[PDB]
Amino acid sequence: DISESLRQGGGKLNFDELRQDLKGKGHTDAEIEAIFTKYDQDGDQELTEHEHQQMRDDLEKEREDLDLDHSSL
Repeated sequence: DISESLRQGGGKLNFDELRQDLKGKGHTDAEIEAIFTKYDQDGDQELTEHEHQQMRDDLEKEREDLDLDHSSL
């Protein structure tokens, strides 16, 4: 979605499919694997249609207040 390849370029975001968008980016996949864990919208990356149905990236919008305590984890 940030760049436009094809389905990944505008549609759904996946780890392995994210590569489609940024194919050639990264040295090792583990580096990308590391970043998605905290910084992906759902912290998943390999997501199909959930993100797509929103049409708008809800990650960018920090509408909800991230509290200190979030109950468990």
